[PDB]
Amino acid sequence: RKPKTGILMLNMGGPETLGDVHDFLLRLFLDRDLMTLPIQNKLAPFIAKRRTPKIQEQYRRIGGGSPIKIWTSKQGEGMVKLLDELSPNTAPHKYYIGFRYVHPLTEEAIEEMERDGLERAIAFTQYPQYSCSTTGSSLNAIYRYYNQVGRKPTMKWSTIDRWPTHHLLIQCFADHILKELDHFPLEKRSEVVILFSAHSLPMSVVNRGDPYPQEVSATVQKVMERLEYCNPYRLVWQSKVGPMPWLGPQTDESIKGLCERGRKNILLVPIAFTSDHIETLYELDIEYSQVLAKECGVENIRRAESLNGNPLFSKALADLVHSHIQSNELCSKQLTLSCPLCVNPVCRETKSFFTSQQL
Amino acid sequence: RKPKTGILMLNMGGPETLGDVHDFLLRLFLDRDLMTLPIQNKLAPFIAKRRTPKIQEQYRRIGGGSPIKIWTSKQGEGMVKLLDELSPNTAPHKYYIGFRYVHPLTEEAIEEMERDGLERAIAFTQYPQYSCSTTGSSLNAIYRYYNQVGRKPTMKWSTIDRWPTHHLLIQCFADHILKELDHFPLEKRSEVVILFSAHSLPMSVVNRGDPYPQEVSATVQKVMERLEYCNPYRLVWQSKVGPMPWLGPQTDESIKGLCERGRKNILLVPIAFTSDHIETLYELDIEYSQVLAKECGVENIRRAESLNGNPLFSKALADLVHSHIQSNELCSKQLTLSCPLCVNPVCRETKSFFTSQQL
Ligand code: HEM
Ligand code: HEM
Ligand SMILES: C[C@H](CCC(=O)O)[C@H]1CC[C@H]2[C@@H]3[C@H](O)C[C@@H]4C[C@H](O)CC[C@]4(C)[C@H]3C[C@H](O)[C@]12C
Ligand SMILES: C[C@H](CCC(=O)O)[C@H]1CC[C@H]2[C@@H]3[C@H](O)C[C@@H]4C[C@H](O)CC[C@]4(C)[C@H]3C[C@H](O)[C@]12C
Ligand SMILES: C[C@H](CCC(=O)O)[C@H]1CC[C@H]2[C@@H]3[C@H](O)C[C@@H]4C[C@H](O)CC[C@]4(C)[C@H]3C[C@H](O)[C@]12C
Ligand SMILES: C[C@H](CCC(=O)O)[C@H]1CC[C@H]2[C@@H]3[C@H](O)C[C@@H]4C[C@H](O)CC[C@]4(C)[C@H]3C[C@H](O)[C@]12C
Ligand code: FES
Ligand code: FES
Repeated sequence: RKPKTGILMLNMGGPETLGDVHDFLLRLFLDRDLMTLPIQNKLAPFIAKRRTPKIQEQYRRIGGGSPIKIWTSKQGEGMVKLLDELSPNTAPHKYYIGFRYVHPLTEEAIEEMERDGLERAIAFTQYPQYSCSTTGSSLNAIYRYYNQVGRKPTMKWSTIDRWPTHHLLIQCFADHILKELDHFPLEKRSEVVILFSAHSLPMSVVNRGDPYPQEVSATVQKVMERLEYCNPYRLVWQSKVGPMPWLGPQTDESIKGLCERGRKNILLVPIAFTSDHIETLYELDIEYSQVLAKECGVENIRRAESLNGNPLFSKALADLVHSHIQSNELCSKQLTLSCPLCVNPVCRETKSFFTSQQL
Repeated sequence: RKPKTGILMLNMGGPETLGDVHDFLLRLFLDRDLMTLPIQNKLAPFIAKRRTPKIQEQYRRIGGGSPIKIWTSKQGEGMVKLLDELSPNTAPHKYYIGFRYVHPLTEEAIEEMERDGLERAIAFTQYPQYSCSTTGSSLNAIYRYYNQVGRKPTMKWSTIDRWPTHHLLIQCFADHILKELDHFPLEKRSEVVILFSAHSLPMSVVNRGDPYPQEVSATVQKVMERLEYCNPYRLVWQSKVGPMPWLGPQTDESIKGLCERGRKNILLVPIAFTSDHIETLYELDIEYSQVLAKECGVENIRRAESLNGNPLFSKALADLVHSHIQSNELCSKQLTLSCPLCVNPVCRETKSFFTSQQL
């Protein structure tokens, strides 16, 4: 059969090889849903060119690019196999990858879904916790697509716009933490600090009402509850860019501080981005990790595995899509409230786009 | 019988009448566990003297003082009566009030407990979510008292140092939200924004690793889960004092922004302090509330009733202490980990005090 139900898997994407870095950065610095700059169209190319070498080097340090496309396909394949059996009524299901900044682009994916003549189309964010900078931008792209092409959808749209506490998602994290705890010496396991490390946001964005920090905090609590509070934890924030204030404590400064304070065993947990991504200073820079161990005698810094290809993760994705279908919901209740200090007029347009959809 | 088990209920306290404001402020500005000032012993009295009139005026706007002692007593009474039934092996139970900044002071309470010759003493924070500034300060006072008087406890100590997701607590919040929602016109009820408002922290304290924002966020998610996400929400942060950066969005600014963006019905929820306390600008200031209703036509701003009161709240407190007793725990796993950037040497001492206790 032709596909009946399209599942658009939304994420920012990542450069597949170091050659893909420039254009990735270009599209990112051009995203007005992410950031607004003066003379943006002139400034984005310059910033992209300027930061390309730094970012290529970071991707090189993690194997030569981002594996997001391959992992997202794997998960999409596994999700679709389960849905076809879970929801025969909406079968056949087809997943589509819609990346914000690399091919296949959100717009290229919408264009294919439309030509496929689907009956139903689900904007399924791959960020469990909603930020306007992440899911918001991806959702805004869907609206901006139809508005640029000056026409209306031929498919029935809905969105799964957040899922920070999904039970199978929580189960996956708790499982990966336990597996990584096993790699610490038995005599030290109970002493390990679990540092949940999510990507930071600028304080300007936190202060305008972005939902992300509170949702990330919920995921953390649910994971520790599942783990029966077996170890001590903190939620800290990684990878802040530039000189402006961002939400802290910063992951790097917290690893250093913890080691200076006698905590020699640290387990980093990627709580807010489900694929392998760029690592932190103490994980990557050997000059820095050398100094740390000399001064404070750090014993073990380890990072839990990314949800990547874990099949209980595909079960999570299918469970979410299946529940969404059964519920007949068009979006979360949370999507219907914009940030108290939102200054982007596209946000409410995108909201109405979803809440107003046929069905 | 003579009392067997003491439950020291810890909170900052509040001035019972307007004449109690100066000494309340004095002890607050003197608290090195709360804030660090140069020449603190000299500066605190001056600050306390200078801010007394403004804080008196704020307490006048809410009826002439804080009801915290009366509410804490009532809950203490209810708690104990349930505990005598719940845990006959530790009966009779006796509650003690230990306020940080007003009588009865933490130290006065410790002294009475020792005189009563209790077998067991439980340091039971009345802040559900842990901050170094609140629970941390109250706990450091317990260690600082024995270190001051140069001797050791004659009672077996433990602590219930946080409880941000206790099921009965969550049930109380959800009940009080529903009750308050009933006061909005039924045609408008589903549109009302639930604005959870917790007291803010300075960014310097957030950035050093304070556990509070993540724990408050957890309370919020558990409440919204129980409410089945019936209304849209944001967690915002109130009462920020002075010029320095504090964690936002700020409650006042978010109320203004929401109304300017078409949200005319708002329900404020005191999610992190369980007694009546000083209210916000749009609740207290007639000039401001008028400007707002005129410029963007705000229709209803209501505040959910404070918990300290409700018998399911007493039932929550007793359930906590009973579970604590059954568990044999000396403190949470979380207390065993200090802030990654803690610069207060007393924090580790206090931690050791509890984890090292006999039994
Ligand atoms: C307003 C908020 C944000 C801004 C301004 C921002 C900024 C940036 C910038 C400039 C880059 C390119 C690398 C560089 O030039 O240094 C980047 C990459 C990235 N960002 Fe963000 N970001 C934001 C929010 C987020 C959130 C909320 C997440 C995760 C859920 C996230 C995840 C990523 C990832 C995965 C990369 C790719 C490189 C890596 O693996 O770290 N970002 N971001
Ligand atoms: C380092 C963090 C904190 C600082 C520096 C701070 C500062 C202050 C100061 C100076 C006052 C006296 C009133 C004034 O002079 O304006 C005050 C009162 C108060 N604070 Fe905090 N505070 C902090 C954290 C917290 C937290 C986490 C909570 C709640 C859990 C809280 C709840 C209160 C309450 C209830 C009052 C009494 C007056 C009122 O009802 O607002 N504070 N605080
Ligand atoms: C002033 C502005 C702040 C953004 C805003 O208006 O809100 C900032 C944001 C990004 C900045 C630019 C980027 O950091 C890239 C350049 C970096 C150089 O150090 C200065 C010029 C440079 C071209 C910057 C000029 C200026 O400080 C910019 C344009
Ligand atoms: C980190 C990068 C620096 C570019 C460079 O100097 O090479 C700059 C370029 C554009 C900047 C952003 C834009 O100035 C818009 C935002 C302005 C806010 O004051 C801080 C976050 C904010 C989202 C900025 C964060 C950061 O400083 C960015 C992302
Ligand atoms: C010197 C020190 C700066 C270093 C620090 O951040 O601790 C700061 C922290 C608290 C400050 C004081 C407090 O802010 C209270 C006072 C407020 C007055 O309006 C200015 C001076 C005032 C008397 C301040 C002087 C000085 O800047 C102090 C003493
Ligand atoms: C409350 C009062 C603000 C007076 C005012 O309304 O301007 C002042 C006096 C002591 C101050 C505190 C002290 O300066 C110590 C802390 C220093 C940090 O850099 C900011 C928060 C910090 C905790 C301060 C916040 C705020 O400026 C305080 C709390
Ligand atoms: S920026 Fe959050 S809704 Fe627009
Ligand atoms: S300041 Fe948090 S542990 Fe000392």
